[PDB]
Amino acid sequence: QPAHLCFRSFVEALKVDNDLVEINTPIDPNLEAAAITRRVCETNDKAPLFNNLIGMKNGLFRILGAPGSLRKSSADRYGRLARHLALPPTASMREILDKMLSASDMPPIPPTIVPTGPCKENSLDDSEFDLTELPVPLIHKSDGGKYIQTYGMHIVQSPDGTWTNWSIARAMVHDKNHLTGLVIPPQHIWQIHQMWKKEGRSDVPWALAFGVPPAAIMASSMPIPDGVTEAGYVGAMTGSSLELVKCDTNDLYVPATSEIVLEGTLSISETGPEGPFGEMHGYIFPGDTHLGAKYKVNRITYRNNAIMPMSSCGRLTDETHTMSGSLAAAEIRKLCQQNDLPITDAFAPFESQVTWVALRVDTEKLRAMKTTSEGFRKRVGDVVFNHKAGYTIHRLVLVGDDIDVYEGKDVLWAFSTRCRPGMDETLFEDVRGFPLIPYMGHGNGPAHRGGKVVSDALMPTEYTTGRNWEAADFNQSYPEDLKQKVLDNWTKMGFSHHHH
Amino acid sequence: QPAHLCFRSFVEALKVDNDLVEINTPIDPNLEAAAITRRVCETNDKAPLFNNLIGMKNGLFRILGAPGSLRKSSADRYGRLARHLALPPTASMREILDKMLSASDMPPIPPTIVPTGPCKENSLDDSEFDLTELPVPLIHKSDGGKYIQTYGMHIVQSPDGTWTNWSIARAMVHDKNHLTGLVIPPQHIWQIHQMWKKEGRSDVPWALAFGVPPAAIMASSMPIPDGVTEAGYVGAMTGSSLELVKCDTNDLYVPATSEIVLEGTLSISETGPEGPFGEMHGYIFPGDTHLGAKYKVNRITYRNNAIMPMSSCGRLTDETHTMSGSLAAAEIRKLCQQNDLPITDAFAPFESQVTWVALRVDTEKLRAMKTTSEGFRKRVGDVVFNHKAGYTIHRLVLVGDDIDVYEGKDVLWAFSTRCRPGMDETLFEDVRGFPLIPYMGHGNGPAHRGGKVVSDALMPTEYTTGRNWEAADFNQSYPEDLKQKVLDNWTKMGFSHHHH
Ligand SMILES: Cc1cc2c3c(c1C)C(C)(C)C[C@@H](O)N3c1c(nc(O)[nH]c1=O)N2C[C@H](O)[C@H](O)[C@H](O)COP(=O)(O)O
Ligand SMILES: Cc1cc2c3c(c1C)C(C)(C)C[C@@H](O)N3c1c(nc(O)[nH]c1=O)N2C[C@H](O)[C@H](O)[C@H](O)COP(=O)(O)O
Ligand SMILES: O=C(O)c1cc2ccccc2[nH]1
Ligand SMILES: O=C(O)c1cc2ccccc2[nH]1
Ligand SMILES: O=C(O)c1cc2ccccc2[nH]1
Ligand SMILES: O=C(O)c1cc2ccccc2[nH]1
Ligand SMILES: [K+]
Ligand SMILES: [K+]
Ligand SMILES: [K+]
Ligand SMILES: [K+]
Ligand SMILES: [Mn+2]
Ligand SMILES: [Mn+2]
Repeated sequence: QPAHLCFRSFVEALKVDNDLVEINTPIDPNLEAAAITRRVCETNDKAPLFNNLIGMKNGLFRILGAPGSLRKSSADRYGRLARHLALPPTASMREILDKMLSASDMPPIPPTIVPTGPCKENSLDDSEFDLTELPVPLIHKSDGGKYIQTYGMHIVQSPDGTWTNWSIARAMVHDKNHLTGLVIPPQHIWQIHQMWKKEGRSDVPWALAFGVPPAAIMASSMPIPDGVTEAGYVGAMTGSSLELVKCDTNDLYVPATSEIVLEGTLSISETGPEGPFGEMHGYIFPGDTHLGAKYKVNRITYRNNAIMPMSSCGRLTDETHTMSGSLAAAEIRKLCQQNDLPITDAFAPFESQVTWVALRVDTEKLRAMKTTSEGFRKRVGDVVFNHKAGYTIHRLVLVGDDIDVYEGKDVLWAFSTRCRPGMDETLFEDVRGFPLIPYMGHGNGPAHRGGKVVSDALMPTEYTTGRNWEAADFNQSYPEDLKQKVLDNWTKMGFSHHHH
Repeated sequence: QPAHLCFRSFVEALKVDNDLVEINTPIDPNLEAAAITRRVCETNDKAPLFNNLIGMKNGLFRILGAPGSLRKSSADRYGRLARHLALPPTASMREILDKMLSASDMPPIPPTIVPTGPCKENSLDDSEFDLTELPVPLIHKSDGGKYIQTYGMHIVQSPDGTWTNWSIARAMVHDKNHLTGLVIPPQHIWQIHQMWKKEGRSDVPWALAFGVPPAAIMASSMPIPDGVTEAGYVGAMTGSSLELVKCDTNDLYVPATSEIVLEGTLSISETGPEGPFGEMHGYIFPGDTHLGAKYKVNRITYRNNAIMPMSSCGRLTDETHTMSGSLAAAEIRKLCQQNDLPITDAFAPFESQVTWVALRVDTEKLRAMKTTSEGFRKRVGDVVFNHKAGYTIHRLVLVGDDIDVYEGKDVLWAFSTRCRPGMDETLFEDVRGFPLIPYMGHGNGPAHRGGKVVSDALMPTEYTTGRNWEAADFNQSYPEDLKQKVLDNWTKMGFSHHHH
């Protein structure tokens, strides 16, 4: 089964790429697995596969850390992401994002129901498992629980059956048969939860599948539109209908090759302690005391020799940055284009802790609009910051065609030299804010509102007659024939490989 | 003569450090020398010494490019700067800046007049030189002239004789015996020029010395206070009185070992075309048509086999960033401390194109002030943006004690996650602005006023009870004994030198 369609095959692919370290000696899920993984993420090292996890019993479980993190080399920097999607390991960010957007104007390919799959190789009922007895990791030393759920997909369906959402949202063990987790607006798990709470008749049927098809975990991390069933979007993107099996205790469907499946309910009435957690922006606030949603687990099914993927998230660079940030940027690019805004590219610079998105403007089209910075800033901000795809993003940086938004150095150069603080910016105080950013939830103002800005790093003539500068760099301030001579004589003169 | 006190010795020191490439084949001053130098600066390669410059006659001149640029290795990244100052090549930025500030509370050591020096080995009078006939570089293809002056020091003295200023300001060849250059407020060359213009009796006696003592070119690049003679500050910093010789045609004094000396006058009445020039922020605006100050050259003296240093400035990283940015930051640190502000460190992040300064706060002292963000931001901005040392800086970022301001990644992390746009900032529109920044001089607003901001990246409890987070990183989210175990077993498990 191909790597992008089967997590077990994906692990093999990383091994074959020389992008995996198999640790076969005992490793403690209390901090040690996550510490190794954190070190991997901070240094762009190989993904760790913990085959011998202290507390693993009867097949539950091994851990794969850093499933979507960066490789050291520039040439295959995003190779782990490419392996989620059947792309060459040398794929660029543009190509990865374009793959993730490709299904947006294709007919969905709905999933195929099959009678069984590897996820049914083992089962534990309501009398046979205890979630406190599994080797669930403590990921950061001040975390408020053991975060079993950092890289599985929650499966919930609208009461009317018409929309089945797949998404990543964190969750930790509360007791032997419950989790608590984040379920917050405007996220689709929250939107669907609210539909069940308004109906008021029952708890939400739920499943959480770990080690799902890599192409599915990518879509689970992306803000595809309201009402769109991720399974059919992944089908269209991949050209293949995903094979799903029914849950044993409810009528939801899970990927046939899921490593581990939890089946149960997301309560419409109960809460319990959740967090704190070392989060995507790089912080934990020890002792924060929040209430979260509460999930009841009724059944576990799993593959022989099941593998749990884990994101040891925090400071750069991990799945929260590579997947949640980039995929939000991708959706923002499309949103802007669908609102007739002349945006070619979008990326959330890692340097911004994926709190900014840089928007590359087609300045030929901008000139034909005969508009101004103030007007255009407002239009862009209104589109993005009033939409769910803009939720996590607090600063939009508008740049002209010379800037490669996938290159953070160039975004920072343009921002720092082309956007006059105050005058070239528009603040947005009456939009939803992202409380996880420290300056929001732990800051001076409302946790849930405002704190957003459009920063215009377009220069004035980019609105009118065209770019009126050349860069003072090697590329732009010397003619072609001189540049090539300098390069050709570089090592001869006594100065100092692409793959590496 | 030691490297920090003699430019010729400094060149030898770079050779001995394996930090020099001697090019002995012909190189064109029309773009080629500068293109090589630009490539060096963009890649942190060895400094180029052009020993065979097309158009060099009768000893004028060789070129040293990239005299104050970065080395590739982390361990001796700032080694070329350290060689300006008798510091070990492994010196940190903090140590370099502390050396440059050390003379601020020492008695000056005035210079020593000697009867002759190497700068008198050759001379050309008013009938023997033509500045258009020298191998003056064209540094960027759209420059409005050949910029002879990118790394020499202008010498001007107050009418009353009490203050002799040394500073870098650019200048280009206007004709056989004149230069034009930037002379702009609030710079000390401008302040002194204004004193002569108010007296109204004569043009300003002037000299321009190239290849001066490295410790002197450092001070020439730093905004030491009004009225302070750089020569005596350099004397105090180095512990040695600098040896100066009198000019032949005026009563100014130049360093005895200067490579090349121009003697003449800076007009109090005349101007001529100046620029455009590929500038520190990374841009040139071809055809800009500005008038600049006009200098008349009456005499040239020079060393046998004279070497002209050259800065091929523009995009990262060159002397404008390493010296002008960092040295402004240093002065800002001191200014803040002298205004009883609890600042420990200051640095202009290269990522900001040295338009930001990050200010590290002693948050114990901040807490004892019992103040608020709004108040403290205003106080810091008022001190810095109303002073000459703040001229070139448009954004101040306040950070707490956990941030190393010499590490741009960490400044960017703190800015992006701890400063809420708008609410945690104060804009300053009624302060002098730096017109060279594109968003100022080529932007939407007044070229010379405003566009400044204090961005407070202190978190709320940093004002009150203390930091209330831990970072979600390897360093902070795992105990010491676990971290050391992970490091000790890193290569054993199968994961991947300080000098490299
Ligand atoms: C890739 C990735 C994404 C997310 C998360 C993580 C990873 C690895 C955690 C490590 C578990 C950390 C956690 O903070 N986390 C997370 C989360 N969204 C939430 O509502 N709640 C969460 O706790 N997203 C983001 C969401 O996955 C996306 O916003 C997605 O768009 C949602 O899907 P949908 O609502 O659009 O269907
Ligand atoms: C290191 C360095 C500094 C400067 C410059 C360069 C280098 C290499 C050029 C490559 C020549 C580019 C040019 O834009 N340039 C420059 C300049 N200051 C100006 O007024 N005008 C200039 O044209 N400074 C900055 C000044 O040297 C400092 O601001 C110093 O503080 C001034 O001395 P003072 O007025 O404080 O005595
Ligand atoms: O736990 C975290 O890092 C985190 C929570 C969250 C909520 C929404 C979007 C992205 C998210 N990331
Ligand atoms: O409701 C609030 O006051 C609040 C929510 C929240 C979520 C994450 C971090 C900090 C937060 N503060
Ligand atoms: O030419 C340039 O890069 C430049 C001009 C200038 C004026 C003042 C301060 C720094 C400066 N740099
Ligand atoms: O006076 C002005 O309009 C102006 C001055 C200046 C200096 C450098 C760059 C652009 C500029 N514009
Ligand atoms: K999703
Ligand atoms: K702008
Ligand atoms: K100076
Ligand atoms: K703040
Ligand atoms: Mn969805
Ligand atoms: Mn001065």
